[PDB]
Amino acid sequence: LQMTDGMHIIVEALKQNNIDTIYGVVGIPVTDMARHAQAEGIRYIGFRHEQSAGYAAAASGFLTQKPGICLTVSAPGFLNGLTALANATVNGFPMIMISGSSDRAIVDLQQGDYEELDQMNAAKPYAKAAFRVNQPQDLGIALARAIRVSVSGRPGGVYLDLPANVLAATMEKDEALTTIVKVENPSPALLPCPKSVTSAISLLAKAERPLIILGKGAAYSQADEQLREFIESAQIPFLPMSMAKGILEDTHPLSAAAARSFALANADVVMLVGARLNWLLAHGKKGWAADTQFIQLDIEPQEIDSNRPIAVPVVGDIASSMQGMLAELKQNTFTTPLVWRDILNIHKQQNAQKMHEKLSTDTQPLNYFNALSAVRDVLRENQDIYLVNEGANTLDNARNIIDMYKPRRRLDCGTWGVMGIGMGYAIGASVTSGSPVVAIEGDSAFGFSGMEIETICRYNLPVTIVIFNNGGIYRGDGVDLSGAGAPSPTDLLHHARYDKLMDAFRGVGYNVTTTDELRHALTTGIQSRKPTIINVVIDPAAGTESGHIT
Amino acid sequence: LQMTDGMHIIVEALKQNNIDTIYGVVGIPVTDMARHAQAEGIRYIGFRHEQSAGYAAAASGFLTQKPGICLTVSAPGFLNGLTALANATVNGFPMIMISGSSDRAIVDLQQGDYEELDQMNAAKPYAKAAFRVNQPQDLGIALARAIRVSVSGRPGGVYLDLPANVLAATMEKDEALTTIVKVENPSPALLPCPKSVTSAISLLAKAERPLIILGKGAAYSQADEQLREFIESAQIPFLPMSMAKGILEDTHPLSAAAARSFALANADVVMLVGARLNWLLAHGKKGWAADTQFIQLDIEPQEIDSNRPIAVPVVGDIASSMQGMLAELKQNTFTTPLVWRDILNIHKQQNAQKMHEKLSTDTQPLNYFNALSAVRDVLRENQDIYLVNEGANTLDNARNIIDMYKPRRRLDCGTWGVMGIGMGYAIGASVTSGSPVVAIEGDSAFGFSGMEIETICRYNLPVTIVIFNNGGIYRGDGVDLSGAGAPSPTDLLHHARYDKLMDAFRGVGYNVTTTDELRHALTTGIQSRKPTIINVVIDPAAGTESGHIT
Amino acid sequence: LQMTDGMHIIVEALKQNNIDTIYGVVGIPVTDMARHAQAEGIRYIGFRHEQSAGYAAAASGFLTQKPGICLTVSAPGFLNGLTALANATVNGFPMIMISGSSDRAIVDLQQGDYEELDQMNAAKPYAKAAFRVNQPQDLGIALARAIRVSVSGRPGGVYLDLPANVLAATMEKDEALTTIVKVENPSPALLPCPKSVTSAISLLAKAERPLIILGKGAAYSQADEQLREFIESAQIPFLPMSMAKGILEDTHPLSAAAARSFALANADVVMLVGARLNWLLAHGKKGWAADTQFIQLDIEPQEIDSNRPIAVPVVGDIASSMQGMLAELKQNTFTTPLVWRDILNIHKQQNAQKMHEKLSTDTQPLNYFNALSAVRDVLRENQDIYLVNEGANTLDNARNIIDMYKPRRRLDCGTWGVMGIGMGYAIGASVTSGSPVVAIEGDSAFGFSGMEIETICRYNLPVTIVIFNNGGIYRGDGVDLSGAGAPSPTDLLHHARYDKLMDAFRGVGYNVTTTDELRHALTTGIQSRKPTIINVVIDPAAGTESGHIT
Ligand SMILES: Nc1ncnc2c1ncn2[C@@H]1O[C@H](COP(=O)(O)OP(=O)(O)O)[C@@H](O)[C@H]1O
Ligand SMILES: Nc1ncnc2c1ncn2[C@@H]1O[C@H](COP(=O)(O)OP(=O)(O)O)[C@@H](O)[C@H]1O
Ligand SMILES: Nc1ncnc2c1ncn2[C@@H]1O[C@H](COP(=O)(O)OP(=O)(O)O)[C@@H](O)[C@H]1O
Ligand SMILES: Cc1ncc(C[n+]2csc(CCOP(=O)(O)OP(=O)(O)O)c2C)c(N)n1
Ligand SMILES: Cc1ncc(C[n+]2csc(CCOP(=O)(O)OP(=O)(O)O)c2C)c(N)n1
Ligand SMILES: Cc1ncc(C[n+]2csc(CCOP(=O)(O)OP(=O)(O)O)c2C)c(N)n1
Ligand SMILES: [Mg+2]
Ligand SMILES: [Mg+2]
Ligand SMILES: [Mg+2]
Repeated sequence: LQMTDGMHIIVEALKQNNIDTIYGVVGIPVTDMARHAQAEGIRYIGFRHEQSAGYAAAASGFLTQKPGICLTVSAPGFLNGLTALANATVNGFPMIMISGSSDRAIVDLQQGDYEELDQMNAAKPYAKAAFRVNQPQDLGIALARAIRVSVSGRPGGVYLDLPANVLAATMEKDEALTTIVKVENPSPALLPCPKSVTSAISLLAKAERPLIILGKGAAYSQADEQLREFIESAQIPFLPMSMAKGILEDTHPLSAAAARSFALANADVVMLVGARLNWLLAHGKKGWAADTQFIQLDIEPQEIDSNRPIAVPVVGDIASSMQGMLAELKQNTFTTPLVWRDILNIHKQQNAQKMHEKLSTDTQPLNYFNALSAVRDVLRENQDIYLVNEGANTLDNARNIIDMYKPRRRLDCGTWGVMGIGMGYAIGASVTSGSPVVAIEGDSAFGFSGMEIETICRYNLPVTIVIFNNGGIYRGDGVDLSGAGAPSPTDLLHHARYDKLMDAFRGVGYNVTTTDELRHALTTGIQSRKPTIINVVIDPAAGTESGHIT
Repeated sequence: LQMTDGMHIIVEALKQNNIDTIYGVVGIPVTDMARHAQAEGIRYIGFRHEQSAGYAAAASGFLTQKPGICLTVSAPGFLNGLTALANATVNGFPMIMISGSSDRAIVDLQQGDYEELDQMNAAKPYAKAAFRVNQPQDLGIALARAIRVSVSGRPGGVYLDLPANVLAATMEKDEALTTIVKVENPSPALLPCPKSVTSAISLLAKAERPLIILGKGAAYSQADEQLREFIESAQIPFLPMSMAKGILEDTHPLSAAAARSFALANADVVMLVGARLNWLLAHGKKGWAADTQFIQLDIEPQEIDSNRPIAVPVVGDIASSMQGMLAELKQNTFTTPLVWRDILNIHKQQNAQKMHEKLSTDTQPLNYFNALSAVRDVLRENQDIYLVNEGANTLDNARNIIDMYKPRRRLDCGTWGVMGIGMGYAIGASVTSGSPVVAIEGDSAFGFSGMEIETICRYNLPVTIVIFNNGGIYRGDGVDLSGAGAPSPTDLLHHARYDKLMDAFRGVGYNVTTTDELRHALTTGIQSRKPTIINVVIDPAAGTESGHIT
Repeated sequence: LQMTDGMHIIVEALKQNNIDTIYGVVGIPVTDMARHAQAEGIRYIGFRHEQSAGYAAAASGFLTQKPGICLTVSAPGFLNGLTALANATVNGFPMIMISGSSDRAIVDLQQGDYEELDQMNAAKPYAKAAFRVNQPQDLGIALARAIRVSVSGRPGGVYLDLPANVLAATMEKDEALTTIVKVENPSPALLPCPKSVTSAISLLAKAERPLIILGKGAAYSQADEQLREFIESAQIPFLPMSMAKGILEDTHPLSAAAARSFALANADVVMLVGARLNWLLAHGKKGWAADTQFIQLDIEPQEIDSNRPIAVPVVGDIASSMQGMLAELKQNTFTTPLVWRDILNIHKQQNAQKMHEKLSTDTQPLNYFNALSAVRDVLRENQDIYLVNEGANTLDNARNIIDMYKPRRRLDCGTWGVMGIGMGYAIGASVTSGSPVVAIEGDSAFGFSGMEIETICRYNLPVTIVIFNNGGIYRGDGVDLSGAGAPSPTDLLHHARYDKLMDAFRGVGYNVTTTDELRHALTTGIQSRKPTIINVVIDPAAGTESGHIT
């Protein structure tokens, strides 16, 4: 009569649900679980800090619509992972953080257990759901719930708490197998009200100056061909949000990106496709026409009327909504006013010329424009890469200058503006895709996850880390206002050589000061498939400090 | 008519309350505050991640009884800092995390503000109190509350939330000055019931086998001379918990450390001095006599009877309680039974011999014992250092082998067993004391805060980081059980050279493989006062993996 | 071999800790527990709603310094009791609410258990501590914790969660008895810093116009004789807060009550004794001298400097602090300036004149002043009674007009101004004391707990309920501003006859429209010891509506 235990049950449940990879940091009580998951054919990726493990899991979820799995220990590891779970929920990336926890009886009495925390309740504010499994026979259904919650509705983070006792708990093997649940279609199609689709098309056809905004929800939906067909059929100018860049190529003739300010100031009907009217769009206030009318395709009815009143909500999943939108358009065709497309193109050209001037003017030291022009030179020739990006000036300029050619290839600071997502997102992207990654990193930003370069080396991952070294936060020319000569609050070490970090882990380093050197280093980085750091010397005075001037 | 603003008011309040140092990471909306604090003479220490900034603040609080100040931005930075605030509260270290927050109106409506989070409510589970200041005239009293809460009762973390609007808000300068509060004596003496003191002494005098346990609460109290006088007067064997090592020197004749298991198994009366009967003491169950009677000196009445029933609670602050305990002993002297001290010494000697054998037997590669014997050789000659320590085997063995000679010189993983406190604790210790720090780090442990080596270099801090490189978590000889040849979940990169990391920041690196090399490198590290990493090659099979074997 | 179960263990634990009474409402899973507690000689008082059970428990706690026990079922009953637990914690009244809960496994997975709620975490925001007991061997220590937490520091509510499984769980009886914990002295003396006592006396001695404010913390402490001795020795004018009335008699020559506004506006040094500078004292702002200097005796260091900076904090328990204050006064005697006392008396005289004027003037219908004068006449001659009071006009006028002669006899809406405490407070006071109770109730206030008149009848409790029936909330002469003739939002039924409710339960009812009728009815009610309602017809226009006038 064969027995098994909780730890074996949960691994089998993960296996049956097509989990291929776990991202984590081990320790009591989950080391055996990780070892056994790896024994059973799941790829285990161990990190230097759980935050990056959680970011990697979230990245994998965004890219695939299958929740990323993050594994942590109890309280101290759990809390580190929770910061990443929170970010997944805020951005809408599906993942499950699985954490060991301690003795329920001791923790419930606050007696000072090993790594004591009510982790389930701790996670609740930051997750779509937090579940805790006390009986090994409930592990299968618990994971089924976790999967469904993570990927349904607006996707997000779920916390799954496994007390040490449940991992050790035994039951008969044959019986245990009957309790494992393989979830089919955890996020089924949800189709919008046909009347709302009809109203959406009717309003677009009446519009003098329509604009589509594609958010990362649009990207996530993978409805790439349908979105392109709709945009091209009615010739509707579109604006891609950061992680929606590439659904249509950034150089597409209908992209209004190069005239973003004008487009938002003047559009009379704006169709939001999986994009929130949050701070990233100034809440539809500053910079917008006074009486913009909105159509909004979103799966989350709670998002409607959060900021500006929405004239035409289209509630349902974007793929399904676009099916209806396309069928309605076919029956009631329209063409966006030529004069609107023309005026957009006039503004786009003026701005493109101003940009070109900056990109093409060499300086010493390098600035953000000529440095990113060099990067763009290389990426234009290496279009099958993933791009991770974080920083302040490093982020905003790379977003503007680096064109995406394919969808779901750009991963950045996102909705909460998190510095520290770089290495995790690179590891998750690389593991998930098998493709090279280029991480364009601010020097401050890099410092939040920089130890994970050892993880990149340990797994021989094709990540090239390009650090825009301006010697600090926003700028590197700060002064201690007391006169004491200390580093200012935004200064980092003068002329640090981040490339040299790779020596410790047998990776590759390049120091670059010119566009020619940068082009050569980055080309070699990508083609070599070797873990590489490129230290780029950037004018300490080139950047701008974000925020209000008093 | 001169005006000022919230940001100026809070800095002046910090100044008036003798805050000398702020540990933080800047960005919107706190960059100006940090710049101005530095202008006004406060030392600003900027980190690569807020977690280490928070750990540094907590360390400074433990060492001084003045709350450490940690400064962060809104949501993403706040959450990183919160993990450290939680650790301060769990350990009982006084600190205040001051964080910027966003627009109260937008956040209260969940409209998707920049870095949106109800941070005040987020912090509540992890802090003694979380306050939020909406009016600049309330900044003075808010800081007064924060100071009092952080250092009174059981000390801990307090969260102080400063919305961007309060920092910008103006008022008349003369009026503003009248609203600033300088707190005198925020943690006043609290004396125990005299009858409890009488009962405590009476029970000790009746005891056949009394034992004092000194916890880090005892250390924190700074009642070093009183504790020594009491212990020496009645000749009571004592056991120092980890961060209480050194209150009396570890080689003191009455230290029962070398017979810890015997002492706990046999003592009939145990006097807990600022030490919880939590997991670190097996909750007074496994390894303890069946009917141990307890005396407990603690400031927190809620701690009494958490685990074992306490026969004699002595509730009050330890310095005050020891005043009464000493006065009562003087009036009613006793001597601990000689036969108890003798049997303790018999066990201590046997264990010391077993230890000596391990310490003195050279091996190749080095193991934990001979490597820490080399460290002990050096530290015996450099007794005016601070010791930071984290890891699993690296922690337990260094705790056992490295003697402390002075109080409040040892900082480690603490109550929650956190990996990642090393660099923050080193920075906080170094800045607070002006003394050299030796950080004895596991290689996994180091990876949780390793980027802060740049911070150490930026401020030219005398920190020597000694990394016990066994190539992974607990051990470095793991195998992928699938047969695929991947790194196992506990393996780190084979033969990483952490010393080489310092090259990037113009620090010093040593690689060591023998005790002679280790002695030389560590001696040079300390004496040079230069930021140094020592990479110690440790037998990958020397350590033990913690946890239960199934 | 004799077995027992968790239900028997917790009952024995309550019995050993001198719990004499449980206030509750039963149902699954606690009915058997109540039956058995009652079998074992604990008095069981069953209510019509858990909120009143919780208020009764809190009142018992305030009167005795022994935590009142409230027993409820799972989710629905728990949540009702929680509202009362919250109120106890806000007011600082010691109590333990013990609730059954459902199946931890099902609730942790949110699968829709019977009465599903994580009650332990639900309670945390409203309680000093929330504990949940999973193993029957831990019941004794859990109760010990709950007791100690509830009465130590600032007393408050504690939540104790008993899953149905722990109640049914068995263990050996002999072993179970060894796990029961009898708590001795759960709130021991905590003595103030001697320097703070010296400073307090020195400041009072220098004061031209000193004033003591006695709060309900002072009443709770039971230091009646010490407080009186101090006040009378130095001849310090005092102001009692509502539930501190009667520590010294309200007609005491040194009471500044009749000149409260004058006293607060003109005192130069104010000594708060167990009283917060919260809204009840206008936060030390409106109506206070501009630069009042405060002395504050409080057990809670976190309370110091919450509102106005406190010149002399005296942190410790009031009984201990007053021992010190008296000793220090005896060595350094003083009396307050006679001029200050004489001038206070001038102002009291003026206000008492105007008060007794209104009190003595008949009207038809009755108003608050002449009605409460009649009440005052009777209560003067029955100084053994407890006074419960709630309403708006009914509360404020009764507080001013009805003098208390003995301490801890007045129970009211308290710090959160709760309507709905009346019946519960009356039942708790009557059961605790064995004395008659008079509840002076607004008609709206009464409606919040009125069904508990059946409970009063069921237990034949000597409660006389005097309802000030003005036909509404504040006033009874509101008008529907639409012109439709509906009751206004503040109107209750015209000429309701609440005395008739007693007929349902075989109680006594009186309807009164004159002061002579009221005198007779109230005298008869108290003397008869029978449950009685007196419906007092009050002029609908007599009251004032509280709040800001636009
Ligand atoms: N498959 C889907 N169908 C419809 N809406 C989706 C889908 N996936 C995500 N969403 C919605 O997409 C939106 C993403 O918005 P946001 O994260 O603000 O994007 P951006 O930052 O690119 O503007 C969310 O409101 C979310 O509910
Ligand atoms: N000055 C003080 N006086 C009395 N008790 C204190 C003081 N400072 C801290 N404490 C108490 O000291 C205890 C520290 O215990 P703990 O952190 O468990 O130490 P350890 O890990 O060394 O056993 C806490 O229970 C805390 O309330
Ligand atoms: N035994 C005691 N010794 C000292 N302070 C106490 C004691 N019991 C309660 N307190 C304190 O008494 C205060 C009561 O204040 P509060 O409820 O505002 O009274 P009031 O409403 O009468 O002004 C609280 O601050 C509490 O901490
Ligand atoms: C976790 C976290 N901490 C702090 C911030 C505040 N912050 C915004 S940008 C930034 C870094 C900007 O400097 P860098 O990455 O070097 O980019 P640069 O502008 O210099 O190119 C920081 C720390 C944040 N967004 N997230
Ligand atoms: C934040 C956090 N994550 C994970 C753990 C689990 N954990 C316990 S010890 C340990 C590291 C042990 O390895 P190392 O520091 O290299 O010490 P060694 O035993 O190898 O000397 C970890 C990751 C923890 N305590 N804290
Ligand atoms: C639980 C609760 N709900 C509502 C209120 C608001 N409130 C203040 S006074 C009051 C009743 C006032 O009317 P009444 O009790 O009849 O006294 P009157 O002034 O008419 O004498 C109410 C409902 C409250 N304090 N508590
Ligand atoms: Mg930078
Ligand atoms: Mg190691
Ligand atoms: Mg009324």
